Amino acid sequence: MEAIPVKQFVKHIGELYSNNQHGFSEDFEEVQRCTADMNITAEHSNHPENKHKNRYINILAYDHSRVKLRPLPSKHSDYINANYVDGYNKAKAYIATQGPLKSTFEDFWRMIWEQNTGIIVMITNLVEKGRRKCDQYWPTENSEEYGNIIVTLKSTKIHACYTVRRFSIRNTKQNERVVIQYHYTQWPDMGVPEYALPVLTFVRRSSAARMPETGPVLVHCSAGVGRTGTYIVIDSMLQQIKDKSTVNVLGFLKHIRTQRNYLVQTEEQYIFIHDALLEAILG
Ligand code: VO4
Repeated sequence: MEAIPVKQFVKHIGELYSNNQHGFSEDFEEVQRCTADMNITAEHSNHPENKHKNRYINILAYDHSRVKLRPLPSKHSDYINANYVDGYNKAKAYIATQGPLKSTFEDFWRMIWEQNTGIIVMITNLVEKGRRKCDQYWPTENSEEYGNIIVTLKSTKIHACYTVRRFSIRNTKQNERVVIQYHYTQWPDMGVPEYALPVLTFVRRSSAARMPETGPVLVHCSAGVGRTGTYIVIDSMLQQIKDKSTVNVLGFLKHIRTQRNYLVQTEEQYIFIHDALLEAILG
């Protein structure tokens, strides 16, 4: 399970696709099993005091990698359903988290301040097929206050497949920071877009916007695992291709699966990762 030379990768994808995607099915099933002999604790996610702070009962934050909020002057005020996730050759390159609930808006923005995050990647719509996926944690216009964080919408650009919102935030304790949200608007929950190029462009533009030297890029959808994990793997493998001209989806995915449960939720999303890299390689 070593890295694959980029010049051999598209051929590799053809083989994985063949025979009703036998190879992809094997890879993904190996991913889903790779936790088998691993118990990973998530005591804080399961504590009664924190239950209401989880969007989904089955979607937890592993203790070892969870993002801690600085405690407030409650015993569990340190909890948010969020995990550090590695990037290419960089620990804690991302924070992967659920779509914030109204009850966690303050926690969410406090994390962003405390972690010095400058980029938010959002990969879900607020509502999909009439179903609630994420509450709107930013102001529709002008400014809104979440705890001691005041968020001000500065500009918006709406492209065909994603929207870029530029915010200014400040701590009432003032100190101000730019936060840019990259919001992909056409990616269904538990699904994949038909074409990978628009997501490839989205990943390239949102990744390039990362400022040195700043906090982890925050990535979320609704549960914060499926689309979120898919983004993280594509971004990370683009980096590896840039650095070493090799690709290691299977190995990198098995690794981050120890950092937050269920990253990359479906075989279809697993395949979509490969399609995006293929588009980059051939392009
Ligand atoms: O909102 V997700 O189901 O893509 O983790």
